[PDB]
Amino acid sequence: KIPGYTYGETENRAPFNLEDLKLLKEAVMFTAEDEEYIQKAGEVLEDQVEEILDTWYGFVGSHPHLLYYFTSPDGTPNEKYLAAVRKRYSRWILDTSNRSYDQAWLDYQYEIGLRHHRTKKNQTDNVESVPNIGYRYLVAFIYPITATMKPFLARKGHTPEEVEKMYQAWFKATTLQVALWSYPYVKYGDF
Amino acid sequence: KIPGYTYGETENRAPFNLEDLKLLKEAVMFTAEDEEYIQKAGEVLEDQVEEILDTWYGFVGSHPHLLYYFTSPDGTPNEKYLAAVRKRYSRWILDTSNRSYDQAWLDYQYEIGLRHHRTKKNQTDNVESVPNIGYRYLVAFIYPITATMKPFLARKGHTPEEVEKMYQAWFKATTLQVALWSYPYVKYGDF
Ligand code: HEM
Ligand code: HEM
Ligand SMILES: [C-]#N
Ligand SMILES: [C-]#N
Repeated sequence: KIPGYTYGETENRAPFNLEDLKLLKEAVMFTAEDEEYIQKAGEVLEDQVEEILDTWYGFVGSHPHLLYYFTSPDGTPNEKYLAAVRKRYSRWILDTSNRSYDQAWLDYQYEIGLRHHRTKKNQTDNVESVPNIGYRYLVAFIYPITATMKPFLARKGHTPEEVEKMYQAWFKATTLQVALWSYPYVKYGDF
Repeated sequence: KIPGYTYGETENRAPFNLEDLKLLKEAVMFTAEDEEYIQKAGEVLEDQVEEILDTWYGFVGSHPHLLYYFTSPDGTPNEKYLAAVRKRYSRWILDTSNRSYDQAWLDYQYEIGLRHHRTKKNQTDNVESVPNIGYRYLVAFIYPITATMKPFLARKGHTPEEVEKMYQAWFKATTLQVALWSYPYVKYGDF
């Protein structure tokens, strides 16, 4: 249903395993409590995805140096690229909320990292665009991901403490993912 | 003074400049509005630093794979190392809140990244310890840094809205810094 989306059918095994993941979850203070609240976050976000996507890509589109990563050689946004990625980002919202964080999840996290990185960027959609997303901005984007989700998490009449727990779970899960996605960017042996 | 603390006295110019910083601030949604609240955060945190340090190093100390980065080759924690770093971390709380984010600030950011990385780790305190802090944990630590600061930000009686603004400012500034500290870890040209 979703072009380019290959969760559970990636070509590579991730260079990290469930033991690595356990230790990283501990570093981001992610526990069974957050598994519960990330699932609840999904329930709240699921029917708000179109507005989330508009808010997220609105932010990206608001800064030329960010929109840059979706541009054709002529400096204009590649609309085919944007539209195809948007469908996979929509799915990532659900995957973050609903998937077991097992080896298949890890294998896809590695894949997503490879796709932001020069290793695989522009291959999934067969587009001509910029070769690499500078790592500085991947880390940076942990923040706007959280700031984007925050208002939507409060829109279904949950208690502010329930919202805070969903927001913190999202923050933890996003940090965890970007940590994993960093692998292809990091000098070998330094990850 | 503070042994090893060389803010404004670094040997190298950072590989990033104020134009890089402007673009990265935009990526973390940091504006003039956050400058106000990061300064306020400093006013709130300053006389609570001992408790903050105890909480932070309490978290690190409670996980063998994190405390690991302060250990001597025989696996035992190096208490001299811990104590010396603690003094510099205490200063970093104030610098984040009080310094102009100019080229001197950027130069020290580069230096802090080099000190977590194998490039300079263990040199400042002339200790023998683990050669490198795996980058996965630098990213991960954005979360617990923010989680550690949050309760302290509310202890001076500011409104929930002001506390939230201080917290969000701290989150942005932490993410911004970790993005810069990634430089020595990232494959050359991919940052
Ligand atoms: C917290 C940080 C980020 C998150 C959570 C995120 C999320 C995602 C997701 C879910 C996908 C689709 C993955 C798939 O193929 O299944 C994707 C791809 C993509 N993202 Fe991001 N992203 C982040 C950082 C960034 C940044 C900084 C940029 C720069 C504008 C960016 C631009 C893109 C582009 C251009 C693609 C397509 C890559 C390709 O050619 O395959 N992303 N992102
Ligand atoms: C958001 C992430 C982090 C922040 C804000 C932070 C903060 C700091 C600060 C302010 C310093 C002193 C810098 C100076 O010399 O002036 C430092 C050094 C140090 N930190 Fe971190 N840190 C982070 C990640 C980590 C992680 C994941 C570890 C692993 C336990 C760690 C362990 C250490 C060690 C061992 C040093 C001494 C390095 C050296 O030999 O010079 N830090 N950190
Ligand atoms: C990424 N969007
Ligand atoms: C780092 N402490």
